[PDB]
Amino acid sequence: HWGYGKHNGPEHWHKDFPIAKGERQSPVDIDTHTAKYDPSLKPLSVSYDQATSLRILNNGHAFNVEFDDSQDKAVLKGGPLDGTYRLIQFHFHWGSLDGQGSEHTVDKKKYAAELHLVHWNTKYGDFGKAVQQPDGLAVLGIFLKVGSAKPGLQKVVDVLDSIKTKGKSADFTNFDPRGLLPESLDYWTYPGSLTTPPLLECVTWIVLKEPISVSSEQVLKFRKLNFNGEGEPEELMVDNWRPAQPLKNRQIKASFK
Ligand SMILES: CC(=O)Nc1nnc(S(N)(=O)=O)s1
Ligand SMILES: CC(=O)Nc1nnc(S(N)(=O)=O)s1
Ligand SMILES: CC(=O)Nc1nnc(S(N)(=O)=O)s1
Ligand SMILES: [Zn+2]
Repeated sequence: HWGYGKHNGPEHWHKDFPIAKGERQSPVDIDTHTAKYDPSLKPLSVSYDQATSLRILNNGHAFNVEFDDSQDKAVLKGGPLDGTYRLIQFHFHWGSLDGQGSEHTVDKKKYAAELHLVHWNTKYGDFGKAVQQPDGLAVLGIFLKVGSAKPGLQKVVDVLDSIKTKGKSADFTNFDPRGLLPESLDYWTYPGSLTTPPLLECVTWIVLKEPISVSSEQVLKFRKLNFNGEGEPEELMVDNWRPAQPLKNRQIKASFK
């Protein structure tokens, strides 16, 4: 029964998930001046041309756009990664206000939201096995700032009315996640964790430097979602972000100067 409220939010999670206090937790603050340029980091290879979206689900914590990950259709390779990582889902974290919502921060700056494209290492066969491995997942994180609309986001925005409450899903086929990416694939990378329980330390984080712009109306629609199920008192789905965790014995690497 974890969540984002005063009595079950991030400061409480450690009681049920003691790895919350572990050595490689996420998110973190990205101190841009202390990140180390690593010229041997390769360009990211984002291969989403054959991506097959299936469904969108309100899980009571966020909404997930799910993909067919039973073949190498949408994969992430390159960068800091060895091998092939299949896209399973994407989701966002966002705030009640435009000045908060991201999980990662950049020189302590918070963005209005953060997109997470979640991928798992095919050598482990399935996501459940991958999350038990230190190199099991690769999450591509993209910041959202409020300004001009993101045309490639609007099909997601438009369906949210149909998944207002926890447990609701809708068909969501033929969505092209390439429409969510910024122009540049410059990134920061570090070893971390899932940012929600069970907080497993299985993630290679790849956080893009360049934010995408979304409109105020687009993020306002995110904020009309509900944490609660249908027929329960309304709890707006806002502030579903974990704050930055201690970096501990990690160095953030940059792909760019
Ligand atoms: C009633 C209640 O608080 N149940 C909880 N279950 N897990 C929680 S936690 N520590 O993961 O936030 S709180
Ligand atoms: C199925 C799945 O992807 N679960 C996740 N839990 N937390 C995640 S995050 N915020 O670290 O990307 S992904
Ligand atoms: C075009 C471009 O790169 N814009 C940026 N805005 N902020 C940046 S950040 N995350 O490095 O602070 S990069
Ligand atoms: Zn996330």
